[PDB]
Amino acid sequence: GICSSAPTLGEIWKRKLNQLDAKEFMAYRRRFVVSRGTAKLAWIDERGGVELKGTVVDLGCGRGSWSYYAASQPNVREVKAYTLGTSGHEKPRLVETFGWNLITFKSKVDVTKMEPFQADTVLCDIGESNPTAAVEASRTLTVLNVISRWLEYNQGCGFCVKVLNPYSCDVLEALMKMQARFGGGLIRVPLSRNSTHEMYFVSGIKNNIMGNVTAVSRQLLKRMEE
Repeated sequence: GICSSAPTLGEIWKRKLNQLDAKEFMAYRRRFVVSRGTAKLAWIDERGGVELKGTVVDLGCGRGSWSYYAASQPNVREVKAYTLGTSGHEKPRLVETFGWNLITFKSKVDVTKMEPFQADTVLCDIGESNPTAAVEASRTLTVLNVISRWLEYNQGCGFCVKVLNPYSCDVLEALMKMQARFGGGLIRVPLSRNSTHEMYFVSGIKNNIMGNVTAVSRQLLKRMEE
């Protein structure tokens, strides 16, 4: 059922991606593809994928693009942003914005160990691409398990969460369980490069997760022959 087709197609996409040489990879990744991070959240926002409101938590905020964006939105009251920011990782970048005083950045935080607290909107763009899909899958599952406790703690909240590898069988199963508990759906942002299969688990759109994952694999494969 759930794992009959999607893991196969995604793994073909990954193995074919990994066979592209430097010039091929550069040409492919941009083919028909529409800061990159701000633009992605903005696109999801404008399509109704997440109601940005109340207290917004940004888990793994990095340089803070999503936090700055959320803090500029009219129904947002506060942004609490957390990131690792230690050696090797992105740390919050300070900019002069009218939303400046709505944001609190906290560095040296392991968000996998933070207890959940009140949030009207849960945002998380965590997931570092890796050539091994299994590595990406365990990263994706870690993010989803973390996000589950926030969505359970905050019944009815909005959310927009990156799913780095959405075609792995264990990820699909975790996603079906989450859609069952918390509703929502899984969307592809057209600004995403063809070199990532990243999709976003969002509160404001209801859809067929498996069908969308497979449609994305088939589109990314098609673009690779074009």
